[PDB]
Amino acid sequence: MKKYTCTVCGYIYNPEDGDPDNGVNPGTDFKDIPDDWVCPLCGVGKDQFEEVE
Ligand SMILES: [Ga+3]
Repeated sequence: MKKYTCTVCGYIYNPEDGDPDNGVNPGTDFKDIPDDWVCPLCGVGKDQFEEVE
């Protein structure tokens, strides 16, 4: 699974770690994160994230 970065603040979503404090468990692909989730550091939506290639 690919990492995704918040293009507003630089936070990296790592699917190995998830974001468990906000209900995203380890092993969750970015696409399967509920679409109302926001960047845990800066608060913007998923639509400001881009795949890390
Ligand atoms: Ga951010």
